[PDB]
Order: sequence, then structure tokens, then C-alpha cells
Amino acid sequence: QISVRGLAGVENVTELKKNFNRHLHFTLVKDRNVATPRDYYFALAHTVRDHLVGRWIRTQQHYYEKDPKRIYYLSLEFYMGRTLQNTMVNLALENACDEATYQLGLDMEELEEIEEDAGLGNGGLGRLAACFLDSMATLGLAAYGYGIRYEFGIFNQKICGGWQMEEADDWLRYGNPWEKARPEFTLPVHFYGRVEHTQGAKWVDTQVVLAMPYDTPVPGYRNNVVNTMRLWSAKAPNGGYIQAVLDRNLAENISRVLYPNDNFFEGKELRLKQEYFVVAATLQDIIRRFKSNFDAFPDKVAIQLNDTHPSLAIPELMRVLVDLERLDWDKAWEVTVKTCAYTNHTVIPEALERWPVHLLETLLPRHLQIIYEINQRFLNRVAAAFPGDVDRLRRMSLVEEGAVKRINMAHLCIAGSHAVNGVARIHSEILKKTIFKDFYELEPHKFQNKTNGITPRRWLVLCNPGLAEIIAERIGEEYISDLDQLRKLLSYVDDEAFIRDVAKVKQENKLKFAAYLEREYKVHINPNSLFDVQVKRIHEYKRQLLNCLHVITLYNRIKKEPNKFVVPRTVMIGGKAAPGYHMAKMIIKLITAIGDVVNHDPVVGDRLRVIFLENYRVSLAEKVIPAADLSEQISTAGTEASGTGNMKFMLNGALTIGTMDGANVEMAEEAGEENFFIFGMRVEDVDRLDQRGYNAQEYYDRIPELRQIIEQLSSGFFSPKQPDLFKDIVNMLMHHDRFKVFADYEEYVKCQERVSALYKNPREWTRMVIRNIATSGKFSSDRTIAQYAREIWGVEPSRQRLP
Amino acid sequence: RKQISVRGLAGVENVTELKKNFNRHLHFTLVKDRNVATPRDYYFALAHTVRDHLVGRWIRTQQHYYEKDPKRIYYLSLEFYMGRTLQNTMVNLALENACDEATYQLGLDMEELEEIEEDAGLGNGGLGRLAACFLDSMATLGLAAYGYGIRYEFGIFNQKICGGWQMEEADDWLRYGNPWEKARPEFTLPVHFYGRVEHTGAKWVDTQVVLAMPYDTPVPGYRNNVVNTMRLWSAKAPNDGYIQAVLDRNLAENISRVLYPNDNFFEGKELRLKQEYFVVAATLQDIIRRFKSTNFDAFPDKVAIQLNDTHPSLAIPELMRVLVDLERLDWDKAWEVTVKTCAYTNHTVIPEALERWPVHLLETLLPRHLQIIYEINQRFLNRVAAAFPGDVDRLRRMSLVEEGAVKRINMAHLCIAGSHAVNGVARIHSEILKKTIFKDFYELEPHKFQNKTNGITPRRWLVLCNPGLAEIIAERIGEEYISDLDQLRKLLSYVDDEAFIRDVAKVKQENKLKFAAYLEREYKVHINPNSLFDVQVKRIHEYKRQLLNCLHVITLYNRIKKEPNKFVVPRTVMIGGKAAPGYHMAKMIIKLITAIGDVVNHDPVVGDRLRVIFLENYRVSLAEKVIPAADLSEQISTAGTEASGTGNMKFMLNGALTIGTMDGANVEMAEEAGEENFFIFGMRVEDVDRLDQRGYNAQEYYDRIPELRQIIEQLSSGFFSPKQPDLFKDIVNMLMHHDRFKVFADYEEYVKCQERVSALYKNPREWTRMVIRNIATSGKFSSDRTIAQYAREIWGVEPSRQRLP
Ligand SMILES: NC(=O)CN1C(=O)[C@@H](NC(=O)C2=CC3=C[C@H](Cl)SC3=N2)Cc2ccccc21
Ligand SMILES: NC(=O)CN1C(=O)[C@@H](NC(=O)C2=CC3=C[C@H](Cl)SC3=N2)Cc2ccccc21
Ligand SMILES: *Cc1c(COP(=O)(O)O)cnc(C)c1O
Ligand SMILES: *Cc1c(COP(=O)(O)O)cnc(C)c1O
Repeated sequence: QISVRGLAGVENVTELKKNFNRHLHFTLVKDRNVATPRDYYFALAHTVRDHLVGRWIRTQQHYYEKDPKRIYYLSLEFYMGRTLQNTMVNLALENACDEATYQLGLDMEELEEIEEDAGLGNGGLGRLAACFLDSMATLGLAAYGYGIRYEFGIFNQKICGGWQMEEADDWLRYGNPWEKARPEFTLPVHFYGRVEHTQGAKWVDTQVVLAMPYDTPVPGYRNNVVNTMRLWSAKAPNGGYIQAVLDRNLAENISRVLYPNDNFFEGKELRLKQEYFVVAATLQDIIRRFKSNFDAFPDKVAIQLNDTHPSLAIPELMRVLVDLERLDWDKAWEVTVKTCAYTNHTVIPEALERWPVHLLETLLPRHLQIIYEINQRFLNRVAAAFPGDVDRLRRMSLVEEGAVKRINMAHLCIAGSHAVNGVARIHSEILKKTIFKDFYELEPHKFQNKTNGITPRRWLVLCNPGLAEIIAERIGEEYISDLDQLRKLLSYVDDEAFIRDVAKVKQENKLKFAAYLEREYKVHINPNSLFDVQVKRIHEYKRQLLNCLHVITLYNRIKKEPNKFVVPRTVMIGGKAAPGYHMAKMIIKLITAIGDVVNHDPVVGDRLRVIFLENYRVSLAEKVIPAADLSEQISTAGTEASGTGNMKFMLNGALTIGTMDGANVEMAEEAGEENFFIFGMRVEDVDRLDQRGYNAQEYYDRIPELRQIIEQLSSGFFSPKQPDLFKDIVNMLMHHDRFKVFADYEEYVKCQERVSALYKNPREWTRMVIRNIATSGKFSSDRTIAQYAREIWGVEPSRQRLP
Repeated sequence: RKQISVRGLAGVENVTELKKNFNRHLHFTLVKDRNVATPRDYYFALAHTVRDHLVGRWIRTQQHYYEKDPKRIYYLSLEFYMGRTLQNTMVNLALENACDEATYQLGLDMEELEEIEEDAGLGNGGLGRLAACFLDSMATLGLAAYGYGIRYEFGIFNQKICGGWQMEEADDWLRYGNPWEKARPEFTLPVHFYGRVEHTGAKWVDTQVVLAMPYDTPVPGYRNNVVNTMRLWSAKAPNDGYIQAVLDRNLAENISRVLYPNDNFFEGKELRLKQEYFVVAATLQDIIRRFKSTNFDAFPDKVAIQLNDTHPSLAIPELMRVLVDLERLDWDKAWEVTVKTCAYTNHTVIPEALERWPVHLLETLLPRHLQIIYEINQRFLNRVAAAFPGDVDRLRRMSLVEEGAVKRINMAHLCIAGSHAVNGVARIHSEILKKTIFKDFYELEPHKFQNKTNGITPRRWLVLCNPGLAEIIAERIGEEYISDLDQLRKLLSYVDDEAFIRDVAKVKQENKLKFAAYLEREYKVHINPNSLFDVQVKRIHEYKRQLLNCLHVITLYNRIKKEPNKFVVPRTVMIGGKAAPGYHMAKMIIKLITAIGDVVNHDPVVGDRLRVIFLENYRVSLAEKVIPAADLSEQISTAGTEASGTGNMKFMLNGALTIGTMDGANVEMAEEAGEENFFIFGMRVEDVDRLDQRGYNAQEYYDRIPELRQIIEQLSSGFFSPKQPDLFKDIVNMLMHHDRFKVFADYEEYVKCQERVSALYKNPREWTRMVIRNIATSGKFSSDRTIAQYAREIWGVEPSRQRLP
């Protein structure tokens, strides 16, 4: 019962027990005779949830009266993970529930493993939305997350014979205690139809899909604040009879499943429908809440667009103000731009949403007309500021010409937003300098940086309570909602006990993850090895492939000199591949196949293990990240906007090996470059290399160890039953590699040698770790959010506790 | 008020605790307060408050069964027409007055709250309401009984009347979340479909799997502390491009999507067949699971499977399949267990009702079951052959296999062969089964054939829907009659009692004002409450003859027009019921009713003397409102078409006199009451099949009955559809030439009989005394008496109304 999980006071513990028993009986209709482990999880979940209620009501009532500006974070994704521990942490209930359950004869962490992940996003962008909700409640902001209640979230990944298999993430199977259906605020959303023009346009003859809101509570850190995440579910409105009833399914498919498209644009109509569906229901809801004139609307409303996915909020808001509220165009436009702000999360051109004009015409005719009008007026502005610059107009247009004419939704976002932010300092500079150069020159004021962050509740206190406690023993608990106070730990770098303690905590965390693997997959790793972890979505740009070349280097090095001591490593790679990304699925197969060889070679044994961590998701991040020694963050310079997994490893006691890319650059600046394992090409070096043309063959012909690996790849060493299985990886690396894996091979491998050298010295490893944890405070999402609040949304955060 | 004796004790301590928990639920369960709670939130808070009182009894009851290990009764039905649960739960736990006082003190009218609840309309009509009455009675009689069926997402369609026509809306009854169900996800089971048969014995492989997830609804008995279970299965795709595959989960899940609105009409849809196997497979796995908590010799001593019609007939081949292929019993042994476990209830004699699945469809969907059926059939027919040697035509007739262009399996024959007992649902029905419909089977196995006359629960169909009637009865004879309905016989000694006569007429009148306030409030339909309420509510079929009621209504109109100054007993004629969505004829009949109303209700000469009104969306909750308001119960099916009926019994119990034919359970109602107390007209069974032998000619009646000939000419000419004058050409043609149900044959006697109805209505003392003579003898038609018979005569269990601790 560590101090940071609070007090287990006698009375409180007794009332919790009574209440657990009450819910098990009345809510779950069980007694001890026939209660399932799931029943006990649900009994605890309800007990804890009861403690949210009064605060939820009191919070929402207090906003209605204080009438503060309201913040609407609009996102296609909210990667929330589990809720039970988080609620307990934020309500200071953890120790008192852990003791209630003990006394009832139960292991509460066993009960916590029963909870399904709320996996309603893909990775970085969606988890960022989740951390943001957390931080906004902690900083007392009148904030709402708005999104889709997908029936199926990010697919569960199963590894079968070394390959990714996808299964439906049926996360709602048993019922969700942490949502509250609000069918009373159900709203109609419109599709197809056509437009008539007269004292204005009227969108008629539409098909209707109902949007039914489900509310989830979002508790702040011990401040008695509970904000709301509102997620919309699709409902049909109210051959022959039977087929008609079954065809209700088609409309309800809109909220069925999360598109597992991570930083890649697919152009599916059903995707477009999802985007409009969230956008229309949400805006109606915002407008209903504002009327409780529209001059004051941007004074009472901020809409933040998480990437371009909710971009139709710009034309939807215009459509509502102009056709329904009957405002004049320019006043409606003025209101829209002051309301709306856009976050860009990637520079990768294949990520960019470019909707076919034909498709928008059919589904959202009135919106397509508004987009053209917006385009017309915006380009008139470009023409006036830069007269006769024809190619600029072409480049900046919301309309892209071609065989298939498209709308570029990023450009629409820029046009319709008073602020455009990137998500780390270098990424935001890249936008001004390159990607959005033209827009920046027209409207330099628009462009901002907001470096990403993570919540220190889920990402420290919850997942690594032991680290949290040894920090709190030295500096108290204030840091948990004011993470810059972590700097105080720098005064402890020569403290013998703190050094011992930091290493003991990592050891216990490593032991813990080892038992997890042993228990759930019958997979044993040795906890007396350096845990080398690369967890994140499988993409070429993230270069799991560069990591693979490293592992094979380590293996071939052992085979060359088998009697030479090497620092034993357990190299763990984890993450999901998009179901239509051939090359990414081939990378998963490669990792397991190296695994198949390295793990069964008797000359290696325990000196090196290579394991693919199945089903990487938020709850698994919570387990592996506190156990990591080395955080792999090796994207090609310029390709990773920010990254947030990087911040998580820093906060939790791993040292980072990485490029100067995304937020890695800021992490290294906070900790000191001396305390970081920076390697490889900078953005300038990649550009110089693109100016001369990248020739992977040059690296192959002069780097002996790289040539050996590639010939093992092509020849069948890592696939003896199917010797040509990796011909596509080899061909891509040698002739079509957008991300220049070979260009960073040498420096990466050398820098890995330094990591190992440092690990042979446990005291200096630990001191360096302390210098990293100590400087991670900047990567709190409370800092990120305060910045958004003060520089974009025009509100002031407060951590002041509610009555 | 209101707070009457039969509704129990509103105790101070109980009322204060109920109000506390209501407010707790409003806050913690519903996340509301008084400022913003909706009238629906208030329904939900009450529903949770009441539901809580079921839990101790439910856990205790099911634990009692596990310890005592009684024979378990599994009532298998594709339908359970349960209606609403909140009032029935309160009635059965003696909580109504306490909750009405609690909600009263909270500033809430409890009746207004009840009216928020959706019907659970998981049935069509008689068959499905019968299953619901039976679950009620089985819990009141302390049987260890489970009803097993499908949780359809969409029950029986909600009917809207638009332009005088039926329109069908999805019955999205789970919209706001169902508090009277408990998901039982640990008991999820896999059901297999398609695949093929392999041989090592036999083995069914390469199947597509659909998960069956159980939802349990509590079934409280009448003040005995017993709470039984209705377990309903929901379809769930298993968890093994990508986007289309996730969406294609919809296909499997469609199995539990929607109740087939076919009322006595076999349509032969593969989707229907999947529903039938879905329930059967999950249920049977569950039964076997619970039994093993393996010697199957005792299996029939611990399990009864009652088949509500043939819809769950696959229960026979499935039990064989599990016992032979999975449990490796030998075939003869498995058969003896099956037969001894199963019993079959037939609900109608109409040939189009009958399920005959094509062999091609069973082959593909259920290949092992078709083999097991052909093997079942072979040994049945070897027995038939050994009993009646040389009778080749009798082999053809009794075969499970029907020959033809399209080869089919007769599921009724399957049911007879595989059941130790086969029953009809009213005396005259069970005899028509032995003497004709299943004549050959009755000759082979006379021991098998029984009667079980239908019943209705007097909880929902008296105490719930007509508390005033239950109260004036209780004042005279006490409250024991609620679960021992034959005690209503004591009221016969009150047929001359002036205060009882007065009281019965007072309750009827009060129920009439009530129902007229309902039409005024919910629609804007005006009806005169000092008119005779003439009510025909039931599913719309040619065989019920809403059309013969129609000819009578027009006769009355035309009688008034001929003699406008002649007094006539004022009437509000009400017809209600749903048409099957592709039955063109039943839809046309609904339209004709509204059109007759459009003329009659608008003719200034008529006004309040005769109104013709179509009751929209007839369903269990409407029946509870209108049946207590009825003065005359129309039960006019053609002789030998209506197996039993149960609405008939409802009207009898609630104080309506009955005009009907000597068909189904009408025969027994007139015999319990005395036929002098019963408005009987028309052809008997003899007279129908007598008339089928000589050939029925409807033109012969028309040529001789001038008032009938004026009606038909109003129809054809367009008097009742001046805008579309030939709108009703189809109905005239059918009546003139293609009437299977002999509408003109009974018209003369029906109209005459109706004159006796009116003549008696003009004598309210004697109207009322006849009513008393009817309520007093309604006892036989309690489903308590029905279930007692099923238990002793079929299941081998003794019922008990002893109270559980
Ligand atoms: N919301 C509805 O419209 C009505 N309703 C419920 O609210 C449902 N309560 C919840 O879901 C629920 C209460 C909560 C407190 C939280 Cl802090 S989170 C959360 N969720 C119970 C229920 C049971 C059966 C039918 C309906 C309902
Ligand atoms: N479905 C489960 O296994 C767990 N679970 C529930 O069963 C749900 N209680 C009921 O449905 C429920 C309790 C009842 C008493 C009755 Cl007498 S009837 C009835 N029904 C509360 C809940 C809330 C949120 C998530 C899950 C759940
Ligand atoms: C934080 C996180 C991410 C993002 O990690 P990156 O390394 O920045 O790509 C993706 N998935 C999960 C489950 C995470 O927790
Ligand atoms: C009782 C009942 C029936 C059966 O009525 P019959 O007249 O016997 O066909 C049909 N529907 C409902 C709603 C009923 O309650």
C-alpha cells in the first residue's frame, strides 16, 4: 500500500466492501457460489463508478453557470485503453479498493486484467486525444471529446506461424459500465440528397442516419472534476418487410468499425460517411448548447480538429450558419474561422486526405458547393496578396486537378482555421518551410507549434507505481499534476539510495513483464538482459527494418566470434500492421523468422533473444514500457511528426536510441545530448541525399556486414522452406527505399555498441537514466494543453479542486 | 383512488425504502436529478427499484432447483409474447400499492410511468401469448421450468394506420436498454451451420459457426417467492477485405434480428430455418450441460422438452445427433431417450400453416440432421409396416418424407414419431386430430394422443388489466381465486345479488370511460361510452372472418338508413389486429374496415348510434386496455378453423358476453357457462364438411338474401370507395367464388344472433346477470389448470403452490 495510491481508511474500506457486495447481488444477480471472475470485475467497476456520479453531475452543472468558453476536441479516434485503474487513481481510491478486495479474498490486479481495452484508435493521434481528455479535466477546462463509438475498435492481432492475423475487436461484448447512453439527445444526420436554391439553399431528399450519443466520464487528477467524452453510435431511423428490417444494418454500419489506416489515405466512401457523421451530430450538439446571436459563438466555442479527419466541420458549420440560421456568408465565415483550429500530425503525402469531387458531389452536395465557394474566396485572397502568381494559386487551391479531381482537406483546414499547429518544434518548422510554405507566407500568424505530450497519470502513476513512489519519497506528490517538478531529481544523481532504488524498480518491472509473457504465451525471456524495445505501428518510415538489420548484425557477429562476451539482450518488437499494407506484414514475418533462427541457435542461447510482442495496444504499453531499458525511436529524419511512445519510455526509465526527428529533438535538448543516444542522418543530410539521388547499392558494395545480411535475406537463410519469401523486402531496400535504411545502418550499429558499453556499467547507466526521467517534465500533456488553451483556445487552465 | 385491497399493503416502512431506492437509482444508475430527469428516466428508476426485489428470490429459487434436483421442464418456443413486465412483477410480489404510494409521495403518477414501457412483442398472436401465460403459470405452480427462445432485436412490427391502410414499422423494443433482462455471457454456446458429414462413427465438420448468447428474464410466480427463467438466445458472430469481413458479421447476427410476422402461414425461408435450429441447438446443449451437473437412461426423468408447434421440431434430430455422434450411445437407446424426453403441441389444422422444408435446403444447411431424419423415417415406417402389413398407402401418408416436384420433410410427422405425447389445444381440436388430420398416427399409437385445453393467466388477464373487477370479486369470495380460479364458481350464488349486479355494471362502465379516455388522449378519436362496446381483436385472417363482422356492420348502417327514426341500441364496433405484411387479402380487409368507418362515422343521420373504428397496433398492452372495456366478444371463426383461441377466454374472464361459432374452445366456454348464457350461431363442424362434400356455392346465398345483395353491390359499385370504385373488387370476387371460409353461409344466422345481442343489451339487469353467469364459470380457462394437466399427464411432475421461504 504505497503512499501515492492513497489511504485505506477503515470506514471507507467497509463501505466499499458493502457496495461491492451490493452490486454483485443486485446488479450482477450473483452470489459467491456462482460468481465468475468477470462478475467480480464488474462488481468493482460499478462500485468505483458510483463515486464518479456526483462529481460528474456537479461538474457539468458548474460549467452551465460559470458559462466558460467550451472546448470541443473533435477526433475520429480516442485510444482510451482501460478505465478502472485510471478512475481509482484520479479519485484517490486505489489503496482503499485494493484493501476492500483483499479482505473479500480477491486480487484487484487480477480483476483489472479482465477489462477490455477501449481501443478506439490506431496509435499516436488517437492516444494523444486520450491523454488530452485526461489533461483537460485535470486543468479544469470545460472540455468535451467528440468521436465515434465504434462497435469494433482496432483489430486484435494474433500471430499465427509468424504472421499477423486480424480478429474483430469485440470490445462491447459483455457490456461497458463506463459509458452512459444518452438516447434523448439522439440527432439526425443527413446523406445524399440534392440542393435547391431560392432566400437560400435547402438540402432536400436526404437519407437519414440517427446519431445516438454515449457519454463516458473523464476524471481529473484529484480535483473532483469529471468532463465528458461523447461518442456517437449510428442508428437506423424508424425482399419486402424482412429485408427492410435487415437493411437497417447498412446505415448502422457507419459506426461499425475503426479504419485501421494509420498514416495512410484509402478513399473509402464509408470512411467519408464516418467523418461527416461525427461532424454533423457534434456540431448540432455544440449549437444546441450555445443557444443554451452568433457574434459571440467563437467566444463560447473552440473546435479543435485532430488532423483533417473531422475537416468537414468547416463547411458543416458554414452550412448550418448560412442555410439554417440564415447568417450572411462573410459573417458566417468570420465565425467559422475564429471557432476552428487544425492539428496536423504527419508530412507523409500518402497520409493526406484528398476526397474525389464526384464522391463528395453524391454524398454531400451542399458541402461540395460551400467548399467551392470557400475556395473561390480564399484564392481571391491569395491573388490579392501575390498578384499574377498563377502556380501559387494552383498549389494552394482546395481543388486538385487531374484524371480524378479531388478536394485537399488539409488546404480546406488551413483556410477555415485561425490556428494551424504541428505537434513538435521541428515538424511545425517543416510545415512553415516546406509542406505549407505558401499558406505560411499568406498568413504567417496562423502557424503554431504545440509539442505533443502524455499524461503522467496513466503513463507513470498507473503503469509504474513503484517508480512513482520512489520519486514521491524524495519530492512529494505535487509533480503528478505539475511534472516540471521532476527536475528536482537532478539533485539526486549522486544519491546512493536513489540510484539503487531507480535500478531496483526497473528490475522489478522487468521481472513483472517476464512473468506476463511466461503466463499468457508460455514465452520465457531472461530478466537479466538489456530489454531493447521497439513498440509502435509497423511502417517503413518507423524502420522496424533498420532494427532487424541490427539484430542480424548482432547474431552474425556472435557467429563470427562465438567466445566473445556480448551484453545479453532481449530485443522485443511490437505493433500492428494495417490490413492492406503488404510490406508491413512482411516486416512482421521477418521479425518472427529472425526470431525463429536466433532463438534456436545453441551458440547464442540467452545472449540474444528476438521476440515479437503480440497485440501491441494501450494496456500492453502499460506493461512493457516500465520494463524497457532501451527505447527504439529510429524513424528517418523528417518522417515522424512527433512520436509519443518516445515520451513514455523517457518517463519510465529507459534510455533512448534515436534520430533527431519529431520530439526526440526536444527530449535530447531537455536531458542533454550527453544523456541521449543520438545517431544518423539529420533532416539536412536526408535532403542532400535526395538532391543527389539515394543509391542503396553503394552501401551494399562497401559495407561487408550489410552485404552478408542482404544475401542471407535473399538466399533463404531466414526462410528455408520458402527461400524467396523476403525478395520484396530485399528489392525494396536495394532499389526502392523511401526511408534510406542503409544510409543509417553504420551509425546505428556503432551507436548500439555504445549503448551496450554503457550497460556494462550499471551505475552510470542508472545515473544517465535519472538525468532522463528528471528532464521529462516538458512532455506532460498538461503543458501541451495549457499551451493550446492559452495560445489557441483563449482559456485559462486551473488545477483548483471543485467543492 | 385507487389503493384497493387486492393490490396489497402500502406499508410505511416499505414505502419509505422504495422511495429511497427510487432516488438512489435515479442518481447512481441513471445519472440524473429532478431538474432534468425525463418521465422515462422515472419509469427506469421505478423499474430498477422493483427489479431489485426479484433478485433474492431468483437466486434462491434457482439454487433450490440445483439442490432438490427436480425434473426440469424446458418449454421450447420460437415465440414468447410477454407484453410489459413492470406491473406483472409488482402484482406478483405484492408491491403495486406500496409503489403507487411511494411514487405518489414523489409527485408521480405510476400508471403514467407504466405506459412508457415497450411491449416485449416476441410473438405473433395466440401461440406466443400462450407460451407467456404458461411461463407465468409454471412459476405460480412451482415447477422447475425454463422457457427457451430467441431474443429478436425486432419483435412483432408496430402497426401504423395511414390513409386507412396498414404500414409496418420496426419494433425497436430494445432502444433504451432492457432492464428486465440479464445477459449471461459465460453461457454463450456455438451453433453450427452448413458443413458436411464425415465418417470415422459419423462427424459433422467444416461448419460455419454462430455464437448463441443467453439473456435471462425473471418469471415471478404469484406470491410464492418463486422466480423462474425465460432464457432467450441472441446471435453473435464468432471472433475468427478486412472491413467487409467485419461488416459481414451482420449476416450471422441477422438470425436473431427479426420475428417472422407469419401468423399460421409457412413461408419456407432459409432464415426462418436458421432461427429454428439456432434456438434448438443452443437450448439442447444447455439442457445437457445442466443434466451432467453421464448415464442418459435417467435423462427423461430429469428433462422434459415441450415443442410449441413444429417450429422447434429439429429438437428431435438434434438430440439424436448429440446422443449418437457426441455421446456415442447406440441408436435404439438414443431414440428411446429422445421420445421419452419430447412432446409436441399442435396449434392448427390449416394445411398452409404446416412446415414442410425442402430436402435440398436441409441437405445444405443441416446435412447431418437430414440423414438422421431419413434414418428416423426408415425405422418409423418399418414399425408402421409391421403393424399394418400390406397398407402401402398408409406408408405414403405417414412418411416423414413428402414426394413431389419439390421433396420435403413434414415436420409434424417428425414431431409425432419422436414424441411420447402429442396434444391438441382444445377438446374439439384434439378430436379432429385423432379422427382425421393425424388419423393414421392415432391408429398406430393411440396412447400418444391427448388434449390440453388452452388457458390464460388470471394475473395479467384479470388482476393486472382489470383490478376493479378483481376487487369486487375479492370482496365477496376473498383472494384465493387468483391462483385457484375455479373458485369463481362461488359468484354464481350472487346472480340475484343486487349490489353485485350493480358493482359489475359499475366496473364495466368505469373500464369503458377509461378506454374512451385512452382513444381521446392518444389518438383524437371520439367514442360514446354509453354504447355497447362490440370488439373483435385478433390477427387479421380470412378464417377469423373480420369480413363477416364487416357485412354485419354494413347491415346495421343500411338498417338505420331505411328507418332513420327507428331506435337502435347504440354501438361502437371495434376491430383490431395485425395483417401479415404480404397477405394481400388481410391488408385489403383492414382497408375495408377503415373505409366502412369513413362512411358510417361521417353520416349525420347515424352519428353516435353507430361508430366503426379500427384499433391501431393491437398487441398485448392494448389487449389489457380494451378487453376489460368490451361488452361483446366477437369470436366468429368458421367451424373447425380455430384450434382453441385464447382472446375468447380473456373476454369471458373480464365481463364480455360472447358471440361466436361452435369452434375451438368456444365449445367448452358455452358448456362451462351453459349455452343459454352464450350467443351461439352458425354452422357446426358437421355443417362445414357436409357443405364441402356437396360443394359450397356462395352465389346460392346471394340470390336469396336481399340485404346481403345490397351490401355486395355497395362494395363492387364503390359506395365504400367512391374515389377508387373497384378498390374492393378482389374481396367481392373471393366472397362470390373463392371463399374457403363460407362467409355468406353464416351471415343470416349471425345478423339474427346479433339482434338477440342488442335485445338483451336493452335489458341491463339481465345483460349483467348473464355476464355474472360467464365470469363465474371462466375458471376452467386458467392456464393454471392447463399447466397442471401438462405436468401430470405429460411431464410427470406434481405442481405445488406452496410458498418458497
Ligand atoms: N442511460 C439510459 O438511458 C438508461 N439506463 C442507464 O443509464 C444504465 N446506466 C448506465 O449505463 C450508466 C450509469 C453510469 C454512471 C457512470 Cl459514472 S457511467 C454510467 N453508465 C442503466 C440502464 C439499464 C437498463 C436500461 C436503461 C439504463
Ligand atoms: N451483462 C453482464 O454480465 C454484466 N452486467 C449486467 O448483467 C447488468 N445487469 C443487468 O443487466 C441485470 C440485473 C438484473 C436483475 C434482474 Cl431481476 S433482471 C437484471 N438485469 C449491469 C451491467 C452494466 C454494465 C456492464 C455489464 C453489466
Ligand atoms: C503511445 C502509443 C503509440 C504511439 O507510439 P509512437 O512510438 O509515437 O508511434 C501507439 N500505440 C500505442 C498503443 C501507444 O500507447
Ligand atoms: C390473446 C391474444 C391473442 C390471441 O387472440 P385470439 O382471438 O385467440 O386469436 C392475439 N394477440 C394478442 C395481443 C392477445 O393478447
